[PDB]
Amino acid sequence: VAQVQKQAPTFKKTAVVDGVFDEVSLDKYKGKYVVLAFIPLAFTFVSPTEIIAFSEAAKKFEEQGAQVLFASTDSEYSLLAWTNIPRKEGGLGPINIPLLADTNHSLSRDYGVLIEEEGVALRGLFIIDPKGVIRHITINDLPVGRNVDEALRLVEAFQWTDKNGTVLPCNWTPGAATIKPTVEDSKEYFEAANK
Amino acid sequence: VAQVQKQAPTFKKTAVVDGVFDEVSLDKYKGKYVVLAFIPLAFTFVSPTEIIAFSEAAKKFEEQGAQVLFASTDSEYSLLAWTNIPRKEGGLGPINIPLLADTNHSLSRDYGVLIEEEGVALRGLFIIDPKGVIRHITINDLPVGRNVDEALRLVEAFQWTDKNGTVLPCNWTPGAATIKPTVEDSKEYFEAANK
Amino acid sequence: VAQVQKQAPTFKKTAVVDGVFDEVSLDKYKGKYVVLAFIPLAFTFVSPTEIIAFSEAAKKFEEQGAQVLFASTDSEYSLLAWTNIPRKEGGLGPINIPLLADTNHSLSRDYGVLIEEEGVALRGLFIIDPKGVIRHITINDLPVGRNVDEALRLVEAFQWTDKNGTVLPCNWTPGAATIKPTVEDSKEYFEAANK
Amino acid sequence: VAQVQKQAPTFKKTAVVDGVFDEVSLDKYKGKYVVLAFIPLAFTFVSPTEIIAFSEAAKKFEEQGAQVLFASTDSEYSLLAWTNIPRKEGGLGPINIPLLADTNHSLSRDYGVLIEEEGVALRGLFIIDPKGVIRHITINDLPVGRNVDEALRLVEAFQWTDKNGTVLPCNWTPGAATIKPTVEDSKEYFEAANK
Amino acid sequence: VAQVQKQAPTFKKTAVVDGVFDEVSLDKYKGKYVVLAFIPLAFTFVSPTEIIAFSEAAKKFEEQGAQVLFASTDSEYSLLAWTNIPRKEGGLGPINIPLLADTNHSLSRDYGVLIEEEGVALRGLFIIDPKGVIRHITINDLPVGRNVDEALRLVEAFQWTDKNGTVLPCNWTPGAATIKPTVEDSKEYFEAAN
Amino acid sequence: VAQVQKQAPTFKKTAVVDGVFDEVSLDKYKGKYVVLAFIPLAFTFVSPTEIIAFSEAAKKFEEQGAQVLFASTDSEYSLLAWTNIPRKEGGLGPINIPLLADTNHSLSRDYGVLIEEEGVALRGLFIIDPKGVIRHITINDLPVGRNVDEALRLVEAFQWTDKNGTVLPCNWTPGAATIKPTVEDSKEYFEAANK
Amino acid sequence: VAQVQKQAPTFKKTAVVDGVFDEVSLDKYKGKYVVLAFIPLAFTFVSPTEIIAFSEAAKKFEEQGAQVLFASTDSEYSLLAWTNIPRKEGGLGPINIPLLADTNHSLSRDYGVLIEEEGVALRGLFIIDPKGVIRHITINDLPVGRNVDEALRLVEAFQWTDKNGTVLPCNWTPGAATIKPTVEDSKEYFEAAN
Amino acid sequence: MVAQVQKQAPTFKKTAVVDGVFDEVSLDKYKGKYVVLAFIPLAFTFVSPTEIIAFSEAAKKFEEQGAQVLFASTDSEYSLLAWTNIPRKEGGLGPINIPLLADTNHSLSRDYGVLIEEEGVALRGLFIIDPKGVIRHITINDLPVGRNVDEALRLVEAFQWTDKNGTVLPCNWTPGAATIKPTVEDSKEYFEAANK
Amino acid sequence: HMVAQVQKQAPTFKKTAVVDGVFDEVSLDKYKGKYVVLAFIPLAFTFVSPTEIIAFSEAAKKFEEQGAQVLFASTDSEYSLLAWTNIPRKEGGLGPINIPLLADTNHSLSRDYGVLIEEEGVALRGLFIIDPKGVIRHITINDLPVGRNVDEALRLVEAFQWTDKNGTVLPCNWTPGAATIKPTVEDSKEYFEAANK
Amino acid sequence: VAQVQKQAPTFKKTAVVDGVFDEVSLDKYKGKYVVLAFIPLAFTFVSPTEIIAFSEAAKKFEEQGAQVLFASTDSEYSLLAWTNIPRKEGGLGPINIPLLADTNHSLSRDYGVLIEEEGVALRGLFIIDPKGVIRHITINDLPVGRNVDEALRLVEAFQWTDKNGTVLPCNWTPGAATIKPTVEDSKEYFEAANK
Repeated sequence: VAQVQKQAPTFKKTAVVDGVFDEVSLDKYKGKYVVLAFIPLAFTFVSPTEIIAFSEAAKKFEEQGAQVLFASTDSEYSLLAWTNIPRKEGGLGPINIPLLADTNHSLSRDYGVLIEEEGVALRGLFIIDPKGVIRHITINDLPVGRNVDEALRLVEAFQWTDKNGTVLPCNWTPGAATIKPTVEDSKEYFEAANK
Repeated sequence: VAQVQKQAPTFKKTAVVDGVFDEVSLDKYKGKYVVLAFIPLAFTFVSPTEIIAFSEAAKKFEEQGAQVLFASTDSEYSLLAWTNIPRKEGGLGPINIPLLADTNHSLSRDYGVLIEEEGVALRGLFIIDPKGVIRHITINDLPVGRNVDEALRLVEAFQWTDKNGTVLPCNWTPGAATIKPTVEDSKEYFEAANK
Repeated sequence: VAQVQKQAPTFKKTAVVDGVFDEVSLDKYKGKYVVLAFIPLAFTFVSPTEIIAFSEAAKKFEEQGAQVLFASTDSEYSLLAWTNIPRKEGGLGPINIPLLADTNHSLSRDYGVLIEEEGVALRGLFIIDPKGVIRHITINDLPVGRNVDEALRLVEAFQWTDKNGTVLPCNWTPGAATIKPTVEDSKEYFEAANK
Repeated sequence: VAQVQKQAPTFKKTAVVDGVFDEVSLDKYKGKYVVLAFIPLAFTFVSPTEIIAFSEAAKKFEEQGAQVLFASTDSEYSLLAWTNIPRKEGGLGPINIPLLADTNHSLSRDYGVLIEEEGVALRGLFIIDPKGVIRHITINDLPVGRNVDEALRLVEAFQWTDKNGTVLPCNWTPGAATIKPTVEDSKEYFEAANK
Repeated sequence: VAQVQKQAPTFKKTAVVDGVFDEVSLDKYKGKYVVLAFIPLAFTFVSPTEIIAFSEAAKKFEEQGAQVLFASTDSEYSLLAWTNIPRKEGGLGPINIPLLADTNHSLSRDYGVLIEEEGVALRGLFIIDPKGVIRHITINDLPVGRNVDEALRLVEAFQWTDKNGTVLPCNWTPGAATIKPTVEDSKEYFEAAN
Repeated sequence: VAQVQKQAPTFKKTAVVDGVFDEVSLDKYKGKYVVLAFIPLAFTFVSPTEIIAFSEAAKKFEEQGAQVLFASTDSEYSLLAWTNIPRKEGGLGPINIPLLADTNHSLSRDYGVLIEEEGVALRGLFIIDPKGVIRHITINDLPVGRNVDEALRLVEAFQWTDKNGTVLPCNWTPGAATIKPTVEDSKEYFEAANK
Repeated sequence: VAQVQKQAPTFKKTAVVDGVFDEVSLDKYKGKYVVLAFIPLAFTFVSPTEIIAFSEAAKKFEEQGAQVLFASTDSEYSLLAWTNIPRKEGGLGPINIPLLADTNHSLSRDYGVLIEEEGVALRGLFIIDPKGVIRHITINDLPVGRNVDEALRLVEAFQWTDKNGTVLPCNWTPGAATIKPTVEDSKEYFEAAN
Repeated sequence: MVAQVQKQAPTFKKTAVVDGVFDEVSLDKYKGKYVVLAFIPLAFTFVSPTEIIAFSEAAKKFEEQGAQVLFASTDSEYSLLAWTNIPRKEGGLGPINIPLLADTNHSLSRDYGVLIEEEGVALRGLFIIDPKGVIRHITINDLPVGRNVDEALRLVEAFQWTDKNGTVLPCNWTPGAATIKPTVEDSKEYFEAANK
Repeated sequence: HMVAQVQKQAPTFKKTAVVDGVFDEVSLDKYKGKYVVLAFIPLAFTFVSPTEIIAFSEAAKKFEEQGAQVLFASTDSEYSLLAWTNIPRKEGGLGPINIPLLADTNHSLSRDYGVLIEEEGVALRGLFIIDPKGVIRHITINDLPVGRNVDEALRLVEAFQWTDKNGTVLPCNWTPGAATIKPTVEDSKEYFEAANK
Repeated sequence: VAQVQKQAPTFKKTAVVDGVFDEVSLDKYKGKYVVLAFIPLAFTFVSPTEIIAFSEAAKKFEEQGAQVLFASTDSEYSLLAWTNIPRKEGGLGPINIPLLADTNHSLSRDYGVLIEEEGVALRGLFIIDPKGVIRHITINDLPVGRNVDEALRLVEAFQWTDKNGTVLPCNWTPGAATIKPTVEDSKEYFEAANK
């Protein structure tokens, strides 16, 4: 499966990019950070809200050197169709993020988010670094959408730790106190953090 | 093998509770959500902040029907000793959440967060409901603290969905619009939200 | 796998039936012939032309003790969506036949029509008798549609055969000749057919 | 283990080609679509209507660059013997199409049409293209014969789609409306087909 | 598979009996020795001569309490069809002995005579006793037909030793010298034969 | 084991060959037909008669190009000392046939005539052509002896076919009607054979 | 296979006993020591001497409560035959010890004396308890007969052992000094033997 | 598996007491000689002393027949040595003329097939092994009965004869007694001569 | 398969032993209610082993007083052991001895206690302290050329006796009368505040 | 595992060496005898007393050419933290011996002193020679500390036998008598040791 600290399972999927079919793979986005977010089913409820909120935030992630991909078990024909139904009617409308079509279930299987019985993916989201390792997993059960901002926090967070060697405290958003993870230089932080 | 919508690997761990040793285990919190967050290692850096920020926020979880257990591969003795070290010097000082000693690693193993070669757990956090099913999994690679508000949010979220049978869109917080997951009742939300 | 002369893999699948979801299964059509027809993809090209044709034909299968089921690897949400598109735009309109979501592949797999690497069923068509026995299989490669009248013809051929224990020459259509299948009795037919 | 989209099983069988024995293999009809049609038994009842029917249509099939091959698990001599009986009395008389002796059941086994229990092949028909890919399988249970016209229709179909790259709607015969298999271009078909 | 002194593989087989499909087992001829004879295939060359020969001798085998049975892997239709062609034409004409269709090859396999790759039996003849036990086996390659008389001899030979409990010299025929199979009594035979 | 049209199992066996011991193998007669004949036991009853019969017949076999060989599980010494015993007393007297000691049971076992529970070979007789190929098997249960004539027939029988590529009818002796194994030329036989 | 201190592999083997056939079996001599002795071949050279030497001593074993059996992969027939040949020739003429026909090789196999490749029995000999327990094994390569006297000695030794529960020194024979097998009692022996 | 006649005797390298001194012993220490390898159950017991002492008395006689007697038990070299250091009057061995092979780790005994596993001692197994390293004779006596020096001797001389002369020994053959020309024809020379 | 391990039941045996100049069967059972100090030596008739056996035999009364039985075991037969016994110490003999000698002729003791050099068929200098519940509380394994320590074995017996009885926990180097620790975080501090000025 | 007179399982483990972390391995002390002593837990009771004891003895272990290494299953951070706690308060204070962190349990597992169920090591201590061979193992159950003077006793002892090929009686200390391990020479010792 996909595991934090391990290489992200490799894939080439047909995807709806800018309203046309184009193959996508981690390579397509060297060496951006990749946010691969699975939804269970096109034409449903929680899912569109997520696709939308990430799409609306597509640029915020580009700013962070991140490319967010959405993955579904539906076909590209189904994903596409969904972008052709406007958002007022639960459609996705126009979308700035790729909808990857995981019709053969390999993505959802490899990413350990396939509910075999149902043949759909859990609300798994995966943050993958330019070295293609998985730095974060979020998996949600079906009824509750993930957090666009958390997703972003984490892209930012991991990008920081990658650039600075510094380690990031719980809730750190960029600008908050970061730690130096030696026993010595980490006093800087704890001394400063606790009045 | 701790996986969303399966039953949380069950357990019984010696833990540090209000400063003394105590057996902890899912059913010790019969009826409540539990937020089980592993941290790599006591006496480190991100981990204190996690424990603290979650300890400081204990009441808030407790107000949402959630109990929060933290966990490491350290013995309860190490953990207890960390508790006896002031936060100004990277200890935890007094805290309000149980610190489970996963000294034999079952807990980390069973939760799929154990870094075998390191013998510590990734920053895994699992929101386990009353019927004991895992409902959310966050796994952050080592260098990035997780985020208390999101753990809380998710708790509230699953609590909402468990209760109202309604589903909760991306970025939901109390009072944000919810959706009735049926083709014809969900239209309410979509018209209303225009997305 | 699904096999002629052998019992048809039973299923219980969720289906768009008359614009709402419904579980269909073989036994739901007690005493009826079911013709089960798989399709590669919703929102594509020959598939709808097949669904439409068979849907339009339904009554002619009704009069023949048969019930048509289409199935595909698509979710019932897609299928349903599909249904809500005008045929002019590649949709199926309203539709007189159930569409089985086989969103976990079980049905395509069990019927031996699943294309592993793709996740879609070949154009498989199974005529299953009221005894649950697969009396005929048709499988087309993807780019070529099936033949309503021949599905129909075959059902008739089997209804006829089951009821009369005569055997049906190449190309029989109701009212065409017929061979009582014994060395002594077939002469009857072979002598009328030649000279 | 003969599946649509895969390499029809190779074989080399003694056959009756024009009153004499002769090896035949897929390969003897390089370039031709082959339609390999199994019957259960020589000397029976619907079996000889299928051979006879296809034998009249040989010229028609030849004209579509198809070679028609019939197979059963009778010995070459039994098939030849069958050829030497006038059709008036259950016979085949002279025929135009080869009759493959599958005396050892390797063909019938290999094509998934052999009733192990009975040593006779089901009424399987395989349309194999010049690439040796199986394009369509018809399997009929014993008591109903196939349709010569549909073997033609589908030869003509797969030939068409190979040459033209347009996919073929349900019931398509040559001259019928085709579809250009892309989202944007299939609208051509859908607008015209739904006046 | 079938070995001498072991139980004969039992079977139920559609067969052409009296020109009409009958179901045929060893049971069918309880108490009868049976001569089960496998031929490669219908509409060929040695084979008709064999079944014809046997058909001809049927009553001679009946007289020795033996049922003759033929089997090939050809279907019953094919076998029946074979009976419909005159013998001058390589057909069988009427025959007095049943024709087991081993279309699924079980018989031929079970009996150790199936050429797996050809789907056809070697020329295997088997003499099976009432108790069910294979007592003789002949397997002829395809190119050479068997020996009716020889099968008769053997049926007669065991039909004897079954009842007279004595023992049949090489080339024995009804009325030739037998051997009392003990060290004491055999000396009779050996002395008289030399 | 050993089977008709499979190679004969090779061997070197010590044997009595005109009184002295001799190492005897299949290739000791390269180009000749071999008639391996298995008797149960030395100093028994049927078994000497067979040997004695085949001994006087050795002349005939040499003529039709055959080496006749006899074998038992009995030792070189038991066999040798069986031939020191005059035929008047259950012995063999001097003989022309090699007597093959299969003390270790490998001949009998390899030839499928070893009755394991008893350590004795059944009345097995294999005819092997010069290409090392079992042409004929006769296996006789113990109480009845074989047929020197029939052994001879079957040698003359196979020598012919080997030589003339014609196939011998039931009961064929030399200069009896023979057969051209073709659907055409075989008719010259069936005509001459029936009226 | 067979091992000292372990139960003797049992058997039912047809034998030549007083010139006729009988079944022989360890418990047929219940209460007797059984010296079972294997010889590679009938109509060879060392085997008869061993058989004769042992037959001639049959009486001597009888007196020590031991039954002597011989065996071989030859049939009861080859044996019987070998029995009908003057020793002059030889042997074995008439003998007083059963000859066991290990025609199927089971005995030899079980007793570990069977030369698989030959397959005859090595000159194994086994002295067996009235309790069915192997107490002695000698095995000789094919070219050297055994030693009847030694066999007798051994039978007597273990008859004594069993009876008395003292232990027998090297070369012991009936009458020879014996050992009491405890640290303290054995002194009297060693002291006396030097 | 184990030692069998006609089959090559399992090699061994074992520390042993030779002339009251530790030395390594192996079959090919006596390259050329027949080796008579004899197992005993236990140092300091009752039958064993005798057997060892016996073969040790007659060690020269075995040397004289191209043979080196070996004794082996599962005792250590120190037990065996210590045994040679208790006078025979008291239940001891030594001094002795034969080597005593310490099978401390049981490999010799289990290889020769004579180890009572539950007991960790060897059965009175004695092996006759030719200069080609082949087992020619096996004797296994249960514990309570000692073996026969003379029989061991006899059998050694028997196999020296046939190794050399190609003839075969009858039952009871002692050097000087009648051999047999091992052939159906030259055989009868012996059978006739042996009989009335 | 699985050897003796501290905090597991010492593998049971029943072994012929030399007990007071005569042969006797010995098991853990024979010592119901006693700590057993089971100690293996490689070989009767050697150099370090007798020193250890004599050392421990001299000390048996001191072990008996601590509620311990000492056993020795080797891979030698009971006949060599007894025979070793019957030799004076003056010449590397064991002399009369107060602790049983266990004959592990068939090696199961050695095997089960995982102290058996298989290539060699002798046991290592393994000493096992077994409590009355039958639990191995201590293992010492010395390589062959160094002998062990009666005092230590005795000390350890006393340590475990102490522990079982008192529920306190024993510092490095503790002998009866030395400071103990009560094994709780708050109560341990008693011991730590005292042992450090 | 790790057995006497076999090679000590090798390791590379992080260790607290004088306040800072360091990689420790056997071959870091090429030449020295290694006393590798496992403890069960940092922050407990017997364990410090042993480390503290061996720490004070450090120099006399080096004087005998040995290096003492302590190891537990705690992290480098626990160990060090313990080093920061004054000995008065249950801590370890400044120390002279390395503290190996066996967080992945491999060392413990390898030396066979890991109580799996607990994830802590028994008080195993190993004396490993400059050749890497374990010469002595002591394993104490948890409730009872080890003897520092005995550890030294035994470095010395082997340091002695290694150097001198003499052999050391029970309770040997430096300067006590020594046995020459040969039947003849040992007589000296025994003669000198008994009346």
